[PDB]
Amino acid sequence: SDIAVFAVGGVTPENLAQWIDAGCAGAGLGSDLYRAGQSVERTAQQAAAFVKAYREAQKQKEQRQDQKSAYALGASLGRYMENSLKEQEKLGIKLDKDQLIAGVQDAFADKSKLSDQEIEQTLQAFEA
Amino acid sequence: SDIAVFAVGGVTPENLAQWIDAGCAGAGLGSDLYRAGQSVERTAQQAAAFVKAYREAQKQKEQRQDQKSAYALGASLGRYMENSLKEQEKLGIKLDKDQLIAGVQDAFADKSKLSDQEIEQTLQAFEA
Repeated sequence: SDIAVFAVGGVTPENLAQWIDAGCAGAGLGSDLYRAGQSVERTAQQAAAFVKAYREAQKQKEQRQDQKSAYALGASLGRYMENSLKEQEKLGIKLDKDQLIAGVQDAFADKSKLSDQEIEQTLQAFEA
Repeated sequence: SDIAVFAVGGVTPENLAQWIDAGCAGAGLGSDLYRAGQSVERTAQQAAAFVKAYREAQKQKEQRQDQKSAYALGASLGRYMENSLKEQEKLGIKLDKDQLIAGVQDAFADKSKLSDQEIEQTLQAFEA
């Protein structure tokens, strides 16, 4: 797991993202960065491009990871609810499913049709 | 006459006017102003609405009263003239009615075709 793998050979600022996505810790850049006899200005240009591509690409990867981390959270709560419903069903209680989702959405969006106090007294009444 | 009557029950900032018009000295406001568990901000909003509705509505009522007070004044003067004409008719004088109204309108609008001096010497001549 801890061995760092570097792609070397035909890596470009455009494709760098795909190497990093595939599991490369980084890359060695040859002809696409420096070819013998190019200007210092070309070296500064290509090096800027690769740093940008890495950091932009790395940033994108981090954002994707964050998104994925956010994303499951929902699933675990959705399953939690699904299983609670099945528990309720065995006690003869069958909850309207669309409303349950509508509550989640509305509250998350700061537009719950119930006040926090209402929500709390309703759940207490539901217990009863 | 001096008993103050307060409407309580289903009074809104929208209908408050009609209660005040009907003879209510004021109103008690319950659920439409405060329901248990609403925010302090909602209380300030509804209370602002009712004060506005009262003062706007009260203002409208006062304006209507002023209008009514202005309005009769005319009637009493119109009757005064009508009766003076009938008096003149018995002396064999029949005044052009449209002109009489035209004088009232023009002068009131600051566009009398006669100067104040003219008006006064004409009335003196009419006496004769």
